[PDB]
Amino acid sequence: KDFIINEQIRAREVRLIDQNGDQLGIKSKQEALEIAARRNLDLVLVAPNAKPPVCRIMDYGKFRFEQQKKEKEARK
RNA sequence: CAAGCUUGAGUCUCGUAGAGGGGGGUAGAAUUCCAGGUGUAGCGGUGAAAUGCGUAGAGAUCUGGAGGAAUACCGGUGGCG
Repeated sequence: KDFIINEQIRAREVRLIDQNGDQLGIKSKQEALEIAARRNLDLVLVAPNAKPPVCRIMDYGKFRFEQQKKEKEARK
């Protein structure tokens, strides 16, 4: 569920996937953070144990809200 | 029982203070909501949290509008009944 995002990420390099599924390739964490920032989105570590770790560009708050919404609705 | 008397009690005149009552108008602050601009990943809450809300862009900021409810300061062993 919970993913670490943005500056919480410690990986030197990550494989980057953008908000639409475009495979941006291997990028330094710094460049990945720049791309996320220019798009006003978050850099989310979706696959911490992949080699190299996989990050997805997305709105973390919107993603998390929808996930919690889904869980709650299906149980009431 | 009858006549009175004016101090009790009323009536008259002119003023005073008051959130006293009833009706009708109207005002500026705020909350919530609606519509937009800027902005971007959090907001919110607690002892700590989680539920909740936010990338269908929240919260924060600026703008316009709707609506209801109550009237900060004045304000006080102040006032009225």
